[PDB]
Amino acid sequence: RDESDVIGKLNDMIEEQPTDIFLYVKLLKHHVSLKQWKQVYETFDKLHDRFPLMANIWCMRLSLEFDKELDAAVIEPVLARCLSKELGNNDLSLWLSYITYVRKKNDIITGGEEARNIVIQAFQVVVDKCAIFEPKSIQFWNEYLHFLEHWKPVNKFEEQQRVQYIRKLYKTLLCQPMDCLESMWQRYTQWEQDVNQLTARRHIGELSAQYMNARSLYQDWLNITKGLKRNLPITLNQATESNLPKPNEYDVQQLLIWLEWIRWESDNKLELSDDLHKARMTYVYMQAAQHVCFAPEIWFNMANYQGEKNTDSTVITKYLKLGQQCIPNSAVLAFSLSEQYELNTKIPEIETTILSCIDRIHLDLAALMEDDPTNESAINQLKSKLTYVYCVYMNTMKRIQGLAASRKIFGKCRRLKKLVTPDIYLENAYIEYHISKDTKTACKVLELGLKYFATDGEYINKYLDFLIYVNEESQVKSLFESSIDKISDSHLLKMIFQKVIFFESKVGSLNSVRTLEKRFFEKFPEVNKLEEFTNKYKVLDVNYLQRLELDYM
Amino acid sequence: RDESDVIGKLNDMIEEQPTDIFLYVKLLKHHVSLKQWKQVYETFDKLHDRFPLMANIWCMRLSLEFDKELDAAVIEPVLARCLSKELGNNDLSLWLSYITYVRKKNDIITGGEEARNIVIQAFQVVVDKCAIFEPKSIQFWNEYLHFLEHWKPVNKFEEQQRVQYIRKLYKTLLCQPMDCLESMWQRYTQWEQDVNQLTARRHIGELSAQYMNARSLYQDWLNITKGLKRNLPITLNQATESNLPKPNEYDVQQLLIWLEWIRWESDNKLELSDDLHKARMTYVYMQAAQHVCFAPEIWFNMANYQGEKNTDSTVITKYLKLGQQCIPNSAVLAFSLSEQYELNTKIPEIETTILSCIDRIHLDLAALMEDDPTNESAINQLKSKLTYVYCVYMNTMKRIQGLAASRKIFGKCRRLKKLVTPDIYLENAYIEYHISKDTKTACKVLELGLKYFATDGEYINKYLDFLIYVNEESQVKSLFESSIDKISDSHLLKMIFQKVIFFESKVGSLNSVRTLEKRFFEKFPEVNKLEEFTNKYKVLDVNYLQRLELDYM
Repeated sequence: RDESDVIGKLNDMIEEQPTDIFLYVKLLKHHVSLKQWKQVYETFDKLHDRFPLMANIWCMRLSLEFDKELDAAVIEPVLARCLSKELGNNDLSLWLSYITYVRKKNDIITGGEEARNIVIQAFQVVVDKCAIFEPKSIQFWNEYLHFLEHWKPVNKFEEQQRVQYIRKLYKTLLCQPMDCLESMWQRYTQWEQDVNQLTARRHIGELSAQYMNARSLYQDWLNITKGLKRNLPITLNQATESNLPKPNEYDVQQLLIWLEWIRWESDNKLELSDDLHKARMTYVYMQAAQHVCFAPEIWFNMANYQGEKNTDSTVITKYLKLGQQCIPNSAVLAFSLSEQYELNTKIPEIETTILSCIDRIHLDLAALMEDDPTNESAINQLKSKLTYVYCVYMNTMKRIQGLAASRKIFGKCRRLKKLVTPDIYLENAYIEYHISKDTKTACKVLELGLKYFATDGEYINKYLDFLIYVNEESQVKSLFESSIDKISDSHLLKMIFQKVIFFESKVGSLNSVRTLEKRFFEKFPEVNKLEEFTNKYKVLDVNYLQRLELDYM
Repeated sequence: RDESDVIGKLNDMIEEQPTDIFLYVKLLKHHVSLKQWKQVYETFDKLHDRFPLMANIWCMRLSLEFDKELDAAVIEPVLARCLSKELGNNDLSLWLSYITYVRKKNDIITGGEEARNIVIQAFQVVVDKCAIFEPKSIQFWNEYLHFLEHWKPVNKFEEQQRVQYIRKLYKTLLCQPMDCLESMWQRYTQWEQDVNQLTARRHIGELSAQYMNARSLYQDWLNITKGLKRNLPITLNQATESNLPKPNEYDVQQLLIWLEWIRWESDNKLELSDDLHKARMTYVYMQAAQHVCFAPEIWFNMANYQGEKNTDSTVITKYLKLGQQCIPNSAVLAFSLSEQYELNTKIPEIETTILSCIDRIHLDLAALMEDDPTNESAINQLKSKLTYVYCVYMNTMKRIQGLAASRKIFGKCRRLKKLVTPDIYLENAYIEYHISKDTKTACKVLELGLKYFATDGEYINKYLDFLIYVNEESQVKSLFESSIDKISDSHLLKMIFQKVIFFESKVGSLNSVRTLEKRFFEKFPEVNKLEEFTNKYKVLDVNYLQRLELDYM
């Protein structure tokens, strides 16, 4: 409960959903309008720490600085961070901002020789790292050709150097699948018959084939990439609630396109070297991790792809962790991280990363129960998710630290009462039963779960399976007899009667079997007697009476 | 190896397939042509003992006698047997033969008073037991009306008695669904306005409604009964290989019609009394048991229907046993009989009836393996059937007589080598494991089965399930590692890799899990990594990662 201090309410919301980028954007517009730059930079740093590879966000910080000469004391540290070697962003909009700053900082008119070379070095690094990969790159290539073309060769060396860069620019670009291809080739052909009428024919002719290939490959990309959307805002003011993903959200259709683009590249149709193919794949993965950033599959496929190639036992962990920063409630990434930590003997990290996911889910569940308390289905899914992760967590700690640890974990779930689901009880009975094949402790856990779930046909079903599985004959019939009028909707109830009857027939009585059948034909008239008799005599789950004798059934 | 004595070869074939009626027919035509009547009667008695309720066969014996005056010393004992109270046939062709003999034996011209009454008593017993039930009965009714109509009333009593029988005949027949309805009603209306013009109107009018009902009910019967076939031969010479079923054979389409006719009658649409409804149902059941005599379902439904109604703990056993005489290799009837014997404390009968089925299957299997040795699929089904019945037999004797008995039974299957199937081994390991939850004895049974089935993906699959189920961690991986190149066609192999990986992940190693995965991605490229990761983390058979997090999968 704050008063009427916007900054306080904003940070509270951010704290609740630290992955909701629009919330930071709002807090940033607010600090910017009040000119409180220390907080603006503090707010951005919070974003960068969590979303290091979201190039669009870095574009927002740089653009904010450009709009107000160019102070290098502020801009270079930022460029150094976002273009660093370990957390290196590789996005055309960010590179275009990079080039823009290099150009403004190295005046070609007033700096001559060294200047042109620095700028040209800039363009070439954008070329080698990104432009030969991104097919929607015409703005970049155009800007670089025009720069080289606009160069006034002073002396004879510069003159020879210019024609070289220009021919290097063309040969590089015209070989990859791109959107400027048809047009860049008209300018290349006119240009070769301009620099030398003798050599045109064989220069134009030495590319020719690779250019047709590039053009057809670009067509396939166009087909695959059909409705691909890339509209993340690159400026603070252009950010809206709509062009930024809400926590955990991603358009599955968009995800499928990224995965297909990546699948089309995994093939190395351009026949690049090992290192260039890897760089091309990496560029596309990073493009996807940026646009469907909340899709666990993209981070999972990326981390494994990176770690595949070469050694460095840290690589897979690195990308899974970036992914978890984006989706902290992701069980896929928590379990993946868990495997890597265990693989690298970072045992403490195993429990810590699992608890992290568990705590984030607990926050989602409490928020969902208070915010839309009537949404019974979403509340039930979340309870299930929470329970599931406690299950894997319990099984994992039993295996890694022993019975006493799994017991404490089960205790915490027992105290959450009906916040959790039946599964944690069933999974705990199995852990208890397998210590020495004793039934006492386990049966008590399941009896205790009955206090909360006796009305749950699904719990009763699996509880019966555990009893059969542990072979506690008398209990099987007891639980059933006692659950018959408690179980929700037939389907499971029909299926359970069959489970019990079959078991009791394997363990005689016949009188038991017979009455259990009487009530069965009472609760479910219209059930074919012979068909049910045939089910009762299954061996290893195969209804042989039907298969070998009552074929028409 | 006989010489050239037909009687010897014939009896050998009969002995091999005692349910093949045409074989007896051939042996009967042969004894009849050589006039060896002692053997003819011996041959028929063999048939009657096995097929007591096959009315058509009794018709064959009677017809054979009629064709040659009428010797009562021979005919009445036969009529007494087939129309007896316990094994009573109720079929129009047999009743028509009965009436024919009563008529020939009680001359109405030369015997007057008592004669007519005896004959009329005959017709009425056919009427009460069969004709008010069988809708294809016009020949019968016609013969009885014509008899009464042809009666020359001598005095005034006979005159009044005649009009009474005739009106009783009409009121009985015109109320049931039959094929003579439309026509019998034209003769009834003309007849009432013939015996009394004053009373016609109200007699004709008191039936009227019931007659329309009967006519519409007959139409439904016609619809249900569409292609129903009833062509069993009623005479020796009319019998062919085609109008008599071959061992175990029945047209499933015919069976479905009988069951539907019976289902249409189970309703009591005619609103008959308890006793009359039961007699109507019984008549139709017996008609079915005669025409699809090798359908286990007809005997099974009949025995239970009969035993339902009233007490007499012997009724269900009675009909199941007739059914087993028709289909001795039927496991459905052997198991059904087994339950009744146990229910009635006839414990010895349990094992005897099961061994009976087992021995008959052994005879079928040996005959199938020698007679068409290339039919691998039919040989494999029969081996499976044999094994299945040994399985139920073993489980039943363990339960009824103990571990030593089930052990002897398993020993007999172990000595049949590859005549049996993997199932008997798996079912025996479970019996062994559940004595005291020890693994030693059971594991040895399965290792021994590996000597015959290591190449059987289905055995390996279930063997792995038993190991997981018994939690023998090291063996699970051993068996798998050792079965990978032995298992037939993927499908099961893919499924098994997943089974093992999941188990090993529940029981750590990660290194084990990891390599087991390496080989898995080697043997099955194109398997989605994330999807497989998601399977590895299932809890209680539910892929929660997919369900709660990777929904689009």
